[PDB]
Amino acid sequence: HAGRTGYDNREIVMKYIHYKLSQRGYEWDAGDDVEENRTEAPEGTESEVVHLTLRQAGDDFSRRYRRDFAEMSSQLHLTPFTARGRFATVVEELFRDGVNWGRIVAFFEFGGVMCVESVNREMSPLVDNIALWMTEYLNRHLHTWIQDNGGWDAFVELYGPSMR
Ligand SMILES: O=C(NS(=O)(=O)c1ccc(NCCSc2ccccc2)c([N+](=O)[O-])c1)c1ccc(-c2ccc3sc(CCc4ccccc4)nc3c2)cc1
Repeated sequence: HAGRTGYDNREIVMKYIHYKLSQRGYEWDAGDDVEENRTEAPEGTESEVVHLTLRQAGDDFSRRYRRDFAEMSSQLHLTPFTARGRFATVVEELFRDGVNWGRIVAFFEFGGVMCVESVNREMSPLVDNIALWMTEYLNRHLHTWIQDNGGWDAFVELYGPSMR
């Protein structure tokens, strides 16, 4: 009794972040389990529509705010110990009062911003860790907000591309 797409907070973040790194050409060792996993074929026209919307959603945002999160990035600093604690401290501010499709878009960007921050130095593997925490906060907050507010289909339906 919950759609038939199987959207996974982990997968969505893994794809979005995976694309961000692709732009640079970094073969992010995401699917460490590279043993040919079919299960039910890669075909996912269902979650495919939102994959583009959500993927493009962040891009359009980053282009609008090119002097907000970029600066705060310097505050994050560079370290594996504080990195994990800094993430939660940042997202916490993303939604002080309440959550909304409008604010969540910034959520994805954050991960990508902090993710690349590690790659810039020499902590590519860390990119995987970030995604782990991202899904936690997204599933522990957003998920509940989206699930109660229609769901994923809402975002894509509300913010749908031209025609299709
Ligand atoms: O305007 C906003 N939302 S909206 O009006 O409801 C909207 C407007 C357009 C679209 N879509 C249009 C097509 S693409 C697009 C998507 C989103 C926004 C703009 C365009 C969408 N949406 O798709 O959900 C939502 C909006 C504006 C500003 C912020 C915002 C501002 C300062 C900060 S600081 C921070 C720390 C986390 C943090 C750290 C690092 C980086 C980011 C955030 N996060 C912030 C987030 C957050 C949301």
